[PDB]
Amino acid sequence: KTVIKNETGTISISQLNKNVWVHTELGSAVPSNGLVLNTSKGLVLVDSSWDDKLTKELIEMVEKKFQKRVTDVIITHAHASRIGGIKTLKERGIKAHSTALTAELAKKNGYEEPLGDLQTVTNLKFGNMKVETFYPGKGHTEDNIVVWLPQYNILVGGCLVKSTSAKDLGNVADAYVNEWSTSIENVLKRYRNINAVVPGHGEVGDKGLLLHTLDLLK
Ligand SMILES: [Zn+2]
Ligand SMILES: [Zn+2]
Repeated sequence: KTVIKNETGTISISQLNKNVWVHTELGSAVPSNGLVLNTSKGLVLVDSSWDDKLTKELIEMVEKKFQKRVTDVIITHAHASRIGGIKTLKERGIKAHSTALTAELAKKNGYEEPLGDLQTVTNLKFGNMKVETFYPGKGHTEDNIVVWLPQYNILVGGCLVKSTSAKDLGNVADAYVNEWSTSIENVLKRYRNINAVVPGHGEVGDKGLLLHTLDLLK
């Protein structure tokens, strides 16, 4: 349960295992989760943060702690909490992976564009760490993807998946509340044995988070 914070408390990292940490940052207090993957080829993040200021501080914190460079980031949809640090990634030579749809939504909303290199299912490998990206369909947004670590049976649900303490769906202005249930069932069908589920906001849980989200959709 190792947790490491910055001075202000606005950024922390919590270890899930030897090589996998959750990163959490507070936007102004509104927390957002992503992952830090400690691989033999460098650090890989799932999602950046709310803005360039937090993204820079997050990168500098993990580079110092883990003593390697952030080389890659997976952006799970085109909202500020996920893509807000894209300028920083691009100017530092950090590869920002996304689906084609996320990239064009980024451009549409005036953000710099991530790579658009992810397909519906993409299998990546960073050093010895295997990473699968999966587009399950529309939900929280039209473009939301989930990230699976097959060596750990860890799912990063992103904002597609609500934490136990969430009592509503959050901001639904860009959401597809009919499709969202089917998209969650697609995740449950694909990943039948889940060890941990990381929601976009709130505490890490298990498969029960996906069932909770279905309940919130009723
Ligand atoms: Zn969002
Ligand atoms: Zn969210």
